Formats: sequence, structure tokens, C-alpha cells
Amino acid sequence: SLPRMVYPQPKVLTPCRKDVLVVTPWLAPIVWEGTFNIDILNEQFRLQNTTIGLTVFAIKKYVAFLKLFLETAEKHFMVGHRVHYYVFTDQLAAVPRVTLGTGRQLSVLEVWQDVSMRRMEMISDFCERRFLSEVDYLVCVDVDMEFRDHVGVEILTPLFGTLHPSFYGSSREAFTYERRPQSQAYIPKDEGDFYYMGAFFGGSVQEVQRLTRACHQAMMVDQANGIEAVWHDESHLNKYLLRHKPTKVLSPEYLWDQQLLGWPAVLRKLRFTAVP
Amino acid sequence: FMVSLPRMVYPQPKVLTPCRKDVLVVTPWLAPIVWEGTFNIDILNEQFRLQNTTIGLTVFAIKKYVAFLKLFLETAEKHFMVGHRVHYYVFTDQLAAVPRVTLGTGRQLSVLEVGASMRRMEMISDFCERRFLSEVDYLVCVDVDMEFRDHVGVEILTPLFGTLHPSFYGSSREAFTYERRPQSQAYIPKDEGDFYYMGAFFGGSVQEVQRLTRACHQAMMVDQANGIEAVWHDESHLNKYLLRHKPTKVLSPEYLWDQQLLGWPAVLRKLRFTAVP
Ligand SMILES: O=c1ccn([C@@H]2O[C@H](COP(=O)(O)OP(=O)(O)O)[C@@H](O)[C@H]2O)c(=O)[nH]1
Ligand SMILES: [Mn+2]
Repeated sequence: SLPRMVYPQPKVLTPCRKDVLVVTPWLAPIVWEGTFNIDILNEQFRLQNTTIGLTVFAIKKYVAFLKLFLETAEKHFMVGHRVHYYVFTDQLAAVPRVTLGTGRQLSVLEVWQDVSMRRMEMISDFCERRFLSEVDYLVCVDVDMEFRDHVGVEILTPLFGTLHPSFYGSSREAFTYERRPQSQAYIPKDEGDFYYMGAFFGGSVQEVQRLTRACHQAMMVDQANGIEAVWHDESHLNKYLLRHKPTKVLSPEYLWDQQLLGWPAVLRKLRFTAVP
Repeated sequence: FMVSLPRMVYPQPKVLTPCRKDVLVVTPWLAPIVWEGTFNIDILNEQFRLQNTTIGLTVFAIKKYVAFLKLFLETAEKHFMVGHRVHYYVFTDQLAAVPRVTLGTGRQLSVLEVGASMRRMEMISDFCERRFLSEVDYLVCVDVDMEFRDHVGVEILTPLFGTLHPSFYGSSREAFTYERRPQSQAYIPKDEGDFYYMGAFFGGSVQEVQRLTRACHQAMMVDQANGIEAVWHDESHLNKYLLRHKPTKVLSPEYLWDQQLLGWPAVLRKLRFTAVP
């Protein structure tokens, strides 16, 4: 039960965004600026005392991206809510000392085909080991990125994927799905909804555990059949979200590369961008 | 429940092509507003079939209102959840006056024998415990003096839903007929409110509905002890409940219409469930 709140009335005959699609054929919202009242969403999620887990892999040279990642996350990611950062790394001492706000904590987790399966294997394994006990939602991203604007509770849902910024306006036959029938990730040209990027996905811990476990099993079958998918775990992620439809989809606002694509008018905010 | 779909053939959705240009299709709290053109029913049907879902439909037909049953059931057989398992529940004082109707495969009807204001909320709540929790997955609760004219399907199913009143979908919150006296449990001040929902069409999961109808009943009880009656009875208490507990779906006026009073505007691409004249 929410309390008395003061906010503008939503008008039935005034569309929120006229230049984009805001809901999927399976009735999952597509998150664009102007589709959500953040204050109503903040209060709904505060009233459940929501904790958000955020995972990143920072191994080898990739430890150098952490300072800017964590500093910008403190400015922009789930501000006002409880956050638990999880850092998979081989270099404990290289993790930068970062001042974290109230309700925010960090755990370090000290850990070619092994490399390719690592991400899906390690998220799924740690779901049983730690995540189911410690957080309500899991958010998995790349570390070579920086927050520049709001990324909050509007993304939270049982299961989500994010549109690849290079393909959001492309037709299905042009998507770089795995196209060989001998692979478990196979998607023919008369199938497919969107091309989801492997750099940003999430959901409830249970649904993330299911997705990541499933992708790992399919990868192992591929290895057994002597085949390797064209874009590795990203191919398997797309095959998964085809058959198990996400309950939200995030716009390319949430994954951008300004060097490659600039700042078109269709993006009102550039929230989470690649570091060159 | 996240189900696993088979290979399916259908047109690709387009990110840069708006869904409807004329209507709001998603609430400020990211709940879909269900208009025609927002959903692909092929995909949704398979999702819900893979769950083996049973839908319960409640109607109250007490005294004279029993005359409305024949038309309601015949049209429901043609339009309500066709292809899925349905369990009709008829609350009536006259079991024998229930018309003989032929039901399709996976469709059944039980009569709930009850005696002749706070009635509907309490009785729905009570029979959740007695029958509904074991027998169905979803509960859909409607007025009997109605007919089905077009498709009403799994697109409405969600943990909690309300339907926009046909008279108020284009009104400002000040014009909504909420209970306005602070003394009532149903009280809503002029600067509050998202929509005005009609008491003739609501539902959701059995657990969420059991909770809604339970809370509304005890809220009416408190009012009764203060010697007050809400302006629109159970509908007033329903609106108070849905302002503070946001629905996970909102059904458009397509799902509750009155053509005699309101005609047929352009923004309505279908009339699915309509009042009897
Ligand atoms: O004597 C009555 C009074 C009403 N009802 C039920 O209560 C609902 C609401 O009553 P009504 O339709 O008269 O209210 P309205 O929305 O038309 O103002 C009806 O649809 C019936 O299902 C009934 O069965 N018998
Ligand atoms: Mn009625």
C-alpha cells in the first residue's frame, strides 16, 4: 500500500512516446525516457526494502576500468536503494578504494573454451552459493563502461534483456543470430524479435539462475557436438530470450557507444555508455 | 510463471514504429493498458496453454437478474477465453432458473447456492477459500446484465487488473466520482487519482482477488459502523484500493462499453463486452 502521493494525472488520450514502440507483442514494457514516473516506482520498491545485486567481471587488464565504473555507479545506479556490488577478479589488491553511500556494500569474489563459458557458469554457480540468500534482483553488466545518467528501479522485473545499440532498427534477417542448425543457439531467418546484447541483462535471482544455467548447458552440448556459436554466449542468450520472453526490454538508452553512433534525437538520455 | 515456447511464425515487432499513435498504451508505473493492436494473441495463447490454465468467471444473478443469464452464457461460449479451460460460477437464489446451455470441451458450470450491498465482495472472498483456490488459477469477476460481442482472452490475465469506466476515460481527476467525504474509508481528495475504474469488470490471480475483495468488504464494514454509505458503494471502495495498490494491467473501454449512452468513437477499434439495453 502506497501513501498519499502528489504527481500529474496520466492522460488516456495523450501517448507517452509517439516516435518509438513502448510495449512488446507479449505485453512487456519497453523502457524509454518519458514512459515512467520515477517517484511512484521509487516508493513501490522502497516499500519492499528491495536489494539489488550488480555483478561485474574485471580480470587481467580489465581491473583498470573499476574506479570509473564504481564512482559513476555511486552517482547514477539505483540511488536511494540498497545495492550489493559483486566483483569477480583475480587481482584483489588492485580493486580501488571507493567510498560507498548508506545501504551500499561491495564483495570481491576471487576467481579459451573455459573463458567463453566463464560468465554463464560463474553467475549460475554463485546464484546458488550467495545470490539467492543475499539479493532480490540481479543485474549483470560489462565493466568497461561508465554511468552518465539515471539507471534505476524502472528496469526491475522478473527477467529483462537490452537492445544492441547497432541493431535496434534492423530487421530480423539482418540480425547476427547463430544460423547453423547443428548448434543449440540456431535461429532461422523467419524467427526472432530483437537482437539482445550480452553486455546488459537481469531479473529475479531465480530467473537469472535459470537463464545462465540454460546457456551453459547448451554451450556444453555445442562443445560436445564439435561446434562453437558465432558470438559465443551472446548467441545462446538470444536463443534463450526467443523462447522465454523477457518481462521488460530496455532501450539502447541503457547501452550506448557515442564514438560509433553519436547522439541521435531518438535518445533523450545517454545513460550507460562504452568507454573508448 | 516463465514458460518455454516452441518455434512460432509471426511478424517481427518494430522498435521505431509506435504501437498506437492515438492512445496511452502503458501507465506511469509501467503496466500495459490493453488496447486492440497492443498484443499478439497467438503468442499469448501458447504461453497460457503451456501452463494448462483454468479461468474462473463469477456472475451474480439474484432475484430478477436471473433473466440475464441465458444471453450472458451463450455469448461467453462464443467469445470468453475460447480454446482454454473455463469454470463458470453462478451465484443465484434460484438454481432451477439457470438456463440449459451447451458448453464446449474443457468448460463447466457450478451453481453457488446463496440467500437473497456488501454482498458481492464478501461472497467472492468466502468462496475463494471454499472452492476457487483449489479449482482455478485466475478469477474474473463481472456484472451479469451484459453481453459478449468480441474477443475477451488471456491478454487480460495478470496478477491484478482494473477496467476504465467508459464515461471517464477522457476526464480530468477532478471530474472523477470518487468518494469525497474524508469520513469514509473510500475517501480520495481532488489532487489524487490515476483513473476511475468500473466495478463491473475486475480480476486477477485468486490470491490477489481474495485479498482485494476481503479488504473492500472490511472497509465497507468500518463505514457501516460510522453510519456512512459510499456514493458508489463497492465501486468507491474498489477505486480507493486500486489507487493504493496499483494494478499490473489496465483494460481499456473496449472491455466495458455502453453504445446507447456513448456511441462508437474512432479510438475504439472493437467493442468486446457491452451493456444490455
Ligand atoms: O438484485 C440484484 C441486484 C444486483 N445483482 C448483481 O449485482 C450487479 C450490479 O448491479 P447493477 O447491474 O444493477 O449495477 P449497475 O452497474 O447497473 O449500476 C448485477 O450485475 C448483478 O450481477 C443481482 O444479481 N441481483
Ligand atoms: Mn451492471
